[PDB]
Amino acid sequence: RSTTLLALLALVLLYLVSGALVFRALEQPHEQQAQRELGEVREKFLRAHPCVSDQELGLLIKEVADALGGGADPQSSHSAWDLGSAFFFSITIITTIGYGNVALRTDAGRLFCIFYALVGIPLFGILLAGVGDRLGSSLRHGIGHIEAIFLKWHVPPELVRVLSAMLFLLIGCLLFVLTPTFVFCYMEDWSKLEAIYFVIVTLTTVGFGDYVAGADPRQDSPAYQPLVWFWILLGLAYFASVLTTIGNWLRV
Amino acid sequence: PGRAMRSTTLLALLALVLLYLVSGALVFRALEQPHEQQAQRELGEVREKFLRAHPCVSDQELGLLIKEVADALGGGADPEHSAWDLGSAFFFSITIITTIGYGNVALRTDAGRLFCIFYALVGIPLFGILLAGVGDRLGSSLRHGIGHIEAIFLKWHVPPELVRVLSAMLFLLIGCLLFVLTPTFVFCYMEDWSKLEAIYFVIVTLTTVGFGDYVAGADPRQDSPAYQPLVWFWILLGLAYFASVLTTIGN
Ligand SMILES: [K+]
Ligand SMILES: [K+]
Ligand SMILES: [K+]
Ligand SMILES: [K+]
Ligand SMILES: [K+]
Ligand SMILES: [K+]
Repeated sequence: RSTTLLALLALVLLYLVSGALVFRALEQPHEQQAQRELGEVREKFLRAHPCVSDQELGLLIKEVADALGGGADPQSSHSAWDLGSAFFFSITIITTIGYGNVALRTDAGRLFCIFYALVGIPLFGILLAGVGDRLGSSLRHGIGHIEAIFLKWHVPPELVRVLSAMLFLLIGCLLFVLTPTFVFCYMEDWSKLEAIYFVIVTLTTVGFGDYVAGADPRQDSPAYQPLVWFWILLGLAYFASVLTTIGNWLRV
Repeated sequence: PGRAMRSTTLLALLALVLLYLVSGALVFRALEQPHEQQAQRELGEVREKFLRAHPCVSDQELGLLIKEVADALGGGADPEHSAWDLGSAFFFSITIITTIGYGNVALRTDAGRLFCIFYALVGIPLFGILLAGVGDRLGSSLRHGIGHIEAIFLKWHVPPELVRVLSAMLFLLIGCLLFVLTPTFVFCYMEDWSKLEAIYFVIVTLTTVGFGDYVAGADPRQDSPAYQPLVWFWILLGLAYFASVLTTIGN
């Protein structure tokens, strides 16, 4: 369809512009303030210390950031490539989340990562779609036990459908969105919004990598990080099905 | 047209994926553990690199400097070009709907993070439908293509049935040339990346993994005509091509 295609494309283009302009209005003043803040501290350390060069001060500013990206001294002797984070990094590939919090450096690892991605993602894509309704229909199966008693006095079976369909969406969005946010606030000390901001960026596989729920499982997290990707696997599989079940319902 | 099949096939795949993620991790371990992180012991040794080269600065003064710049870098400081100009903000929007999400430029405003959530919840399905539109219209290009596969291609010692599997190889290749090999040769000469690093970028970009370690649109010089516009066009058309080919192969 020549008309329907361009009607959406132009709608997307205007949507891309409008999103950027709102993003510009929300982030530009915070950036300008931070740069002038760096502009102020740059002066006083050059003022108080004439022996320090204007460049030598800047080389430090780089070496502080350019080295510790990516590490901080405001993470006790943890390795960036232990069996856990490597297992995390592998999952970020096939899930296409790709946090990028840990960066590849070896060229040999980059080549293997390419072929790891080309084979892995379709392999996970089947499993994710596989478990999707495999878990989904298994959970809509349990809905039926309710619908039995939920069908007596003045109860229409036609409405029993929607009183379990939205409920299936409810407790699923409850178990896989509200619950992890309530957990991540009490495990990673993120704010109530920062947890929702993480889960949404995680489940949408945008994977900004600014927030990561599995940097390092303390020293007594019994299965926290294992529970993290377990939340990712079942969380993606569930919400992928929700994004498609609503996709066929939207075919109007 | 859906197979349940998972009563026994799922566990065969799930356990395969588990062993695949493990094998991928243990190989990733040996490939990156020797180089490892740059954390901690880099700030600590550049700290003493400063104390020795500059006597007039006390340890207490330098310590505050690091926290003063860390608070600055935690807002959008750039060591020696805005990070949220109309170009990069447009770039940042695309990274959302395309689910690539480099994260090279991070959200810091709490108000921006909320708006981004709804922008993702709505934007991705919107781009998701449009991407299908450049697969259905490309389907007409394929219907026009099936006329080509019957003629010429099977006249040699080449079977007509495998011609379907061999003529599509050319349609795959010329697109794999136009959207994979072509940008890599460009990015090596525009972003000065090595011959491998460009391929590392393209594959990660198109697969929407988006590690963000490499970005072919940080800032388009000052004389680049439409380089950055060419970049999302490479993505928007690049995502569209593989979207069609992977649905076309969906026989
Ligand atoms: K995807
Ligand atoms: K990403
Ligand atoms: K993705
Ligand atoms: K940063
Ligand atoms: K991603
Ligand atoms: K990322």
